[PDB]
Amino acid sequence: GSSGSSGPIKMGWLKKQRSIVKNWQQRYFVLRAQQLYYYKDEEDTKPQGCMYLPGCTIKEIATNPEEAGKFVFEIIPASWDQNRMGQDSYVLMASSQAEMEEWVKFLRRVAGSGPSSG
Repeated sequence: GSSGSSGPIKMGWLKKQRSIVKNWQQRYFVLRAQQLYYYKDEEDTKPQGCMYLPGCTIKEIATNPEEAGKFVFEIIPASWDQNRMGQDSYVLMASSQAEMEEWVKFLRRVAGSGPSSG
């Protein structure tokens, strides 16, 4: 359809895993059109990271093996094999499930829509 102006679809503070650290960074994630963005705060007007929904892979990651009931999921961008430099998925984690379910839902949803007439 058409998507000129209106705003995002889903927004919330999500925890994104650092680059090469076992820490989580609580940032403000926003879902606008067919692209996932995330800002440090809800003040700035410039998106940090941008992930193409229409070409990503939402994989539900599980914490410990023993532990049960975890809402963790990482987003894998398109083209990832011949990159022996720097290209790690987007390890995102939500506080509550209902939250992770929605995010993923939307994320996966939009991601669903792609170049395929069937």
